[PDB]
Amino acid sequence: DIKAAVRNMSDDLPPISDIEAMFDHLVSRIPDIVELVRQLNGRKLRVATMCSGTESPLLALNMIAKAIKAQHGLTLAFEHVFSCEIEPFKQAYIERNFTPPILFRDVTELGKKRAHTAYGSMVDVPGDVDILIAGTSCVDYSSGRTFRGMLQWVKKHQPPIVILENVCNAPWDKVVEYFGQIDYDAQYTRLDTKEFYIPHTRTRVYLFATPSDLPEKWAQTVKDLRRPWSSPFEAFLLHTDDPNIHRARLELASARAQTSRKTTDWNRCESRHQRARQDEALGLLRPLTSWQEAGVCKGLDWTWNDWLLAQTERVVDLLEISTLRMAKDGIDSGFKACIWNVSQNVDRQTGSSKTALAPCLTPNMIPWVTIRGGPVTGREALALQGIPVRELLLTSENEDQLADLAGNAMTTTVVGSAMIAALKVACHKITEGANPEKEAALILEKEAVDDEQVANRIIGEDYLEHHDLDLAKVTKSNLSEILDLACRSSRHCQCEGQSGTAPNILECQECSYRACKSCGGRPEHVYAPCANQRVEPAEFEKRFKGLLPMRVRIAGLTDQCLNAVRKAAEKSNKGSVNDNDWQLWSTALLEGIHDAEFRFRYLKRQSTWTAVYEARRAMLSLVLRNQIPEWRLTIKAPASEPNNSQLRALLLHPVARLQIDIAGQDVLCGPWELCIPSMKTIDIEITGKGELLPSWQASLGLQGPFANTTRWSEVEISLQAEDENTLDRKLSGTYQLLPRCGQAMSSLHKKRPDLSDDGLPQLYFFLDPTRCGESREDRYVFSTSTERLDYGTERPVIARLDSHWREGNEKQRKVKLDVSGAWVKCPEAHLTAIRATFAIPSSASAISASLTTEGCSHAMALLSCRVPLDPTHSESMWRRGAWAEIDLSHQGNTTFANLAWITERLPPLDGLKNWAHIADDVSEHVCERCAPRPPKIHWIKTIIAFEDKLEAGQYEHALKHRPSPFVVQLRLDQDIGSFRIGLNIVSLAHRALSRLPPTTSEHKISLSWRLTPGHVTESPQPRRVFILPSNKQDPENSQFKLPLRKEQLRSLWWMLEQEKATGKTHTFVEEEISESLLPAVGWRAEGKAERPVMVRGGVIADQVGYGKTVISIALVAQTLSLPAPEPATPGLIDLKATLIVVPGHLSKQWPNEIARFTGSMFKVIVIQGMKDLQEKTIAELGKADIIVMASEIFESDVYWSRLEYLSAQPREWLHDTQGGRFFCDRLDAAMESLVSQTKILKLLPNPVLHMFRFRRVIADEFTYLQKKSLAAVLRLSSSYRWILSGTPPVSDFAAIRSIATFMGIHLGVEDDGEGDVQYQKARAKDQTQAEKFHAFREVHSRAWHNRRDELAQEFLNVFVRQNIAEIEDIPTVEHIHTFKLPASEGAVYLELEHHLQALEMQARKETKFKNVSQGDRNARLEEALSDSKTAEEALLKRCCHFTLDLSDKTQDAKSAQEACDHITSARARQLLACQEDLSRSVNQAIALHGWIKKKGGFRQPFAEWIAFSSNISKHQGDIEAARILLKVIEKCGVKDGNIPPSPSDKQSPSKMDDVKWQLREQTHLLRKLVKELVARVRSLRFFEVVRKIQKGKSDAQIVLESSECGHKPSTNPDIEMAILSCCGHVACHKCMRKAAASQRCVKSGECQAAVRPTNIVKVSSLGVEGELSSGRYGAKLEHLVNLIHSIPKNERVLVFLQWEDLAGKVSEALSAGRIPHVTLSGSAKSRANTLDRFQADSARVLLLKMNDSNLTTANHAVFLGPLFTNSLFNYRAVETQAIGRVRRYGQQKKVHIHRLLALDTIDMTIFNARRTELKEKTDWEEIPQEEYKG
DNA sequence: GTCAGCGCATGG
DNA sequence: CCATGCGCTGACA
Ligand SMILES: [Zn+2]
Ligand SMILES: [Zn+2]
Ligand SMILES: [Zn+2]
Ligand SMILES: [Zn+2]
Ligand SMILES: [Zn+2]
Repeated sequence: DIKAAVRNMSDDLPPISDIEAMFDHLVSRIPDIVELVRQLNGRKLRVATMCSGTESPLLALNMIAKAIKAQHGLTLAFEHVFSCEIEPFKQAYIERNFTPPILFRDVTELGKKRAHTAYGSMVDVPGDVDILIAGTSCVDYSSGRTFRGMLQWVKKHQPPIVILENVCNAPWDKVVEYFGQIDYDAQYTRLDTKEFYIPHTRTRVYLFATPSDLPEKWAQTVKDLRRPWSSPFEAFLLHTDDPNIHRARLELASARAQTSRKTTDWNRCESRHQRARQDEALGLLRPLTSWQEAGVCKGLDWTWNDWLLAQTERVVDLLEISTLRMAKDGIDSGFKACIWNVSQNVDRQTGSSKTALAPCLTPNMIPWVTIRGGPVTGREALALQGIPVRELLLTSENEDQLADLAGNAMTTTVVGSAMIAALKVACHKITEGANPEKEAALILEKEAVDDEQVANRIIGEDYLEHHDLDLAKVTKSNLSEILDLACRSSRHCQCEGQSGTAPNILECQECSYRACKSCGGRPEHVYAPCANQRVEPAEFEKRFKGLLPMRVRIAGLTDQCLNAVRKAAEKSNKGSVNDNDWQLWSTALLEGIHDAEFRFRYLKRQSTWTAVYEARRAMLSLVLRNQIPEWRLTIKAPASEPNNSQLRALLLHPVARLQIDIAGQDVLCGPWELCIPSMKTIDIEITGKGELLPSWQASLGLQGPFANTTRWSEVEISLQAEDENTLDRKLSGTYQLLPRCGQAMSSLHKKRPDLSDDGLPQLYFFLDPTRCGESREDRYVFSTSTERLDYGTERPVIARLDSHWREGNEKQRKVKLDVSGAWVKCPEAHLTAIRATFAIPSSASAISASLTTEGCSHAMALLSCRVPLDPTHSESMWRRGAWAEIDLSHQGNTTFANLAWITERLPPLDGLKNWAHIADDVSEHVCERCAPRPPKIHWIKTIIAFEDKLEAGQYEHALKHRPSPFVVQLRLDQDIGSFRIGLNIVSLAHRALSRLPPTTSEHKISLSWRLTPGHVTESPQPRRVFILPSNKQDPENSQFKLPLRKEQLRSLWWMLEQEKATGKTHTFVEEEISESLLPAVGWRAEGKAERPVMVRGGVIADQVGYGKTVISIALVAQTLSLPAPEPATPGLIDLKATLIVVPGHLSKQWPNEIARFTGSMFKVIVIQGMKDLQEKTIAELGKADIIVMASEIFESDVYWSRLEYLSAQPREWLHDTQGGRFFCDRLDAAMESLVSQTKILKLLPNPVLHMFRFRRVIADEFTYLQKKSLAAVLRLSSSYRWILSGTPPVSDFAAIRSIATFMGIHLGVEDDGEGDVQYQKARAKDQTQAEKFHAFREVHSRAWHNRRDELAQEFLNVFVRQNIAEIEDIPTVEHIHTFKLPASEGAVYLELEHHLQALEMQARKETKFKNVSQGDRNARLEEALSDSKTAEEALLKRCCHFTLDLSDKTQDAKSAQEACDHITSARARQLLACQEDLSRSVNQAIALHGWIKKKGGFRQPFAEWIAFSSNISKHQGDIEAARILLKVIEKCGVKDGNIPPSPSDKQSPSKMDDVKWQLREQTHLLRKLVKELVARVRSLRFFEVVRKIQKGKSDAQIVLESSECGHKPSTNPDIEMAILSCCGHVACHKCMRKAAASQRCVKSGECQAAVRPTNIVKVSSLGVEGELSSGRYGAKLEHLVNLIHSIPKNERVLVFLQWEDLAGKVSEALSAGRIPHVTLSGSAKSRANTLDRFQADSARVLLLKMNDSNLTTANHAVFLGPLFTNSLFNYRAVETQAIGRVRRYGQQKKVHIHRLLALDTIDMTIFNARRTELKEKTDWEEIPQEEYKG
């Protein structure tokens, strides 16, 4: 009875979903376990772990300790000796959740005497252990090196018990052998997780081994501790709106929107999908997702569509086949709870034989909760492994990393059972300490000193105000006002969650159901825009918590009252009650209500606000509906009650309700009424009327007996009148079916309006199924509610039909209706509310005065709250007589949940919100307790990072012993519960202080602190855009150059100001914040350490300007005679020279720039190439007034070698080619060396730049610097520091911290969690293992990062200026010439587009293929993209001109409709080529088959494929494609059977099994070829029909008449026509949107084309030939011709193209015009001569490339099509490059730019999308728009 | 280097 | 004869 118990839910067992309760039951079953605590004598059981992952043995042991203490009143202490883990994220997960004394890195070296920890400590191994658990990497065989290390340890120290857990199919017999070699008896069993309390079906193998019949006893006892599951998996899941689930959903949306979709090959599994759909008589419809080839999918409203857009076609079609498989059984997924693990094949897919189970959730899993509509989040995957997730602590781990932890863990119930049995069996082999008294003395003194220490942390309470006392307040405005605000603040779309709002809500006309616009298309209600005004849910949260009492109490209820209610309901005409049900019901209700003090728990925004009040034996909930809000009372069944007991069934639904007086100002005022438990059954008459519709199964596509099943549109219900008197609400009437309004089996009906029932809410009739029941259990229902309900919540119901009744075509039947639970009212029942004070700091900063230095050991008080509790039913949380900590890292979430009724009433505590604290601290201080110094990194050699073992040991130790910044304490003294909260400020201050780097600026560090109240999370957020202030409205100053340029002067002024720094002792103030937050209250306390720094520099970045160099040399020649510093450092030589560092090709242009403006104003010592520093000399190099350098000099290895010689390092040292972190650390040590050397010590032969201090350093580009010389330029030292640039790197925080580092400012520090993942990986490529661990151990919040970005933005406002091309100082305007492609021309674009859709191709593949025929066929299939790759690139050219190939000079179309003939001929030839390929392969297969048959006796792929293909009556796709295929196969000689005689082709290239495998693969190829053929014939039909209709003759009438529907312009409609793009058929637009809404074509028999609504193309859209003229050229080119002919003659033009294939076509096009042009290309160097030829009227309308100066001579610019790029950054770069080419400067005339675009084409699309994204992501600014006239 | 298509085994 | 296994290799960035 034990193997059949885990089949389905055991009803005779109680339900049990709490882990601790599971372990209580377990420890109960085995009482022999006390004997173990008896064997040990106060000794602590010593436990070791190896690769457990989630440390589940530790949780199991802890819970067993609690259970055994509660059960027997004894103490069994355990001691986690050490652990082992090798993945850094798993290590950090351990270290946060469990804090083990030792955490080793690799197990291989456990045999040794010393081993490394996850920090790097190098501690020695512990030694003797009383039990060892391992798994998931310790059986490494299937080399297995880790198993050997574990065995070495087990041999060295002999542990009495060893337990292993791993996958079922592993070499277990080898393990038993090896243990036998090491003198260990062993045994192993397979244990199912669903067999220890948990509804997860997962089978594993455990092994027990002990030093040498014990394993056999262990096996038997473990198998005896088996208890099946009794709760469905849904008791372990979280709610779908819970903050963590919703955070996952928002991350999906954010990742998708932040950012293509190339098709994967899955033909071999597509064959299995097809055979499944065909074998089980499913349809070829995709009901759950409407997924499509070369496109997107769109699911139902509630289904996490951003997850479905991220999976492949195999997974999505598995979801389809699974929903179709359940629908064949009568079950509608989406309304029944089940999980699917679709990660595997379709044939080996048993999602769960019983719905309550969850299949094995494997490490690589694609899980799917049917109800939720989305995946199983990592936390839920953990909670199904027996891990209590209420206080899990996770930081920044991917869903696949969490899935890995969860998949490889071991279930706590199974490990608990195995360890219980081990300890009970081997209980004697564990030694005993047998010295208990001493141990007891020690442990008692330990708890005593701890209790003292906790009693003294919080120091203060003197400035506490202790001013107020407050509870039971009801700030009451008006009940109708509250209902109105509620209705507008609630949830309108599923994607909103608890706190979000969405734009464009729609509301259905009947069954008003709200959804946004992005969601809400798959189920298509009759929608309309919503007339609601969105109000924030936080605002309403405030007002709604104001109205409510924080505790309530029900009184006036006693036996005689219930007796009166019963006797009155029986006096009235209602249900009689069975005596026993009444007994149980009354007893339970009274024992629940008595002494009930309901306390407030939480609100929930869920399309209807709800307040939850919880007591010890009942829950009380205030549902706040639109109409008729009420309180609902629910009585809890005893926990020790079976699943199928009667009592549990009686107490399922609320037994008392309280409907509020809407006019009443009171929130708890109306009368109460009770739900007597009376079961009544009555007869009824259902009748179907009206037109009849296709049923649910038929509309899904199923093709068994479910094909063409019909259901009525309206049912009419007629009751006996006396039953309408008995019942409270009248049910008779007619209910019209609403098929487009989604529900269980599309069964929603709606009562038609009647008399005298107008004021009442609307009543619906639909099928409401249970979450885990069976199909025969379900039944239609009468209710006024229709929303989706959570788990454990029930919907109010008027009545319930039979389970038999399902919609059908039967005329009328008589069924039994179940009315039950009559609502009767008693006036006695009453609801009522219920010196509690609280203290806050009086004034902020009086605290900060009250603190000292060295106060880290104490926590200044922030709050204290006294409240009258009561002795009986007061929880264990309040320690009696003495304070008790909370230990919030493990119990904060569950503690603050029970303190909600107290906290929610508290005022915000916002007095202390501004930075206020002491200042002027010592530069050199490390608390060494709040901030221990991280160890130093050593380098081995190929370069490996090291850790100082002593430093790492001290760092780890001190890091463990840090004070937590928040403290929560509770105590209970004489039935008054007081609790206080403390904030250790000085800790935060010392941490923020320690992070800041040491410097010498003679500026002092100040300190600050503040506490921010009521904060919320900021998780899914778009990146910031950093905007740069320009050099404008700043004074101009005059200056020996020949000219002065005006706007160049305004920037010279700003440079001078930044240089001189009048007054201004400080320019910046480096900030560094260290945060702490208490989440449950919403408090974020942060301490700041800041000091100011004075830096006399600037950053200028002008994309386009008249000049960048003239202003710099102007600055130099200006400041030529001034003493720059007052302080000079004695180590470094000083020079008056100014140094410039330029990428190198411009080092020639710079001195010729300075030559013209200032002639011999001073000396120049320009150098180029490394061998220029050798010829110079410091005195000659001195007395210069400028220096020019080449950034490449820092690449010359001789430079580094000379620097070494001068620094006196080891000669080989400081040598590396890569120049990374190793090189930078090394060069910094050498920098200290070189300064210390040059301290001592006349002219010298070879100088090096780093040895002397400059006056002024300038960097010419700063972004060419290739990271080997970036170090060299950062270490260079001087008095002033400037940057020059064309474009500044300002994309993120790191880019700007680089500018700051060059400046000399510690703008921030990196945490390695701020950037994107791509930058994060490159950072990681050099991180030590200990660093990858420390990155997961600690994280920071989002507000931390936001503040850092704000600091960087301020840095940008202070230092960086971008002078940009000027509006209205250079007049500019943009014109847009959008046109329409004429008929015959647009037809070819349409054909190419849909042909590339059908043949699922988007890009040419650069990778070559090993098989030769494979690459041959691949090229034959790629021929379609003739011009180039990237189908979009081909479409753009087809917008530009009509031609099949632009690189072939054979066929040229002298006009349109001739290119159409070219294209028809080409596609016909390609079709023939594909048929011939098909025939060749079929012959090859006939050969294989005959060759097997000749040697084999003789399921079979090829025979079945031939049989099925030879039948014209069965085919997916066209019937014409099947005609063609059958003609080939008849020509191949098949007469429905294979033929022994072949076609004489080479037979069997070619032991039998292998060639059979070859024949199978050939069959797969054949299927692929038939599919491609179908695509081809469909596309050809579409194009021929388009051309035919477009011609517009009687030929057009021939086809437009021949429609599939039967509506034709011929009888007498003049209505409308439309054709499909997927096929070529045409019926009638109205009679087509209907079939397209059902994923079907109009002719469901002939074509199976997978229609979507995007495939419909109106006939009128196509056009009519002979309308426009495109004689011989493309429309784009002709309009370009008109455009150039339009503008004046004197103006010079400029054209930009993207594709070179179009250069010839445009040149020819314009030569057809009278315009003379100039093309730069064709010459590698005379291109510059062309720009000289452009500068005599020799040229106009010069053409050039999009991606290749100052072509200012022309003002116009013309853009043909939009630039097509993969990234937005590159797009904006190239667009501004081109526009700046004409918009530089020196412009006399106003600039015009023209952009020709093709309407309803891809270029329209790229233009629209890029324009939209430029506004958000960039803060790029638009050009004016004016309509151009010439 | 990484990930999804692809596959019958295996114990009772 | 059923219920349940949980990775690997080869194509690709
Ligand atoms: Zn939505
Ligand atoms: Zn609707
Ligand atoms: Zn400190
Ligand atoms: Zn029609
Ligand atoms: Zn069709």
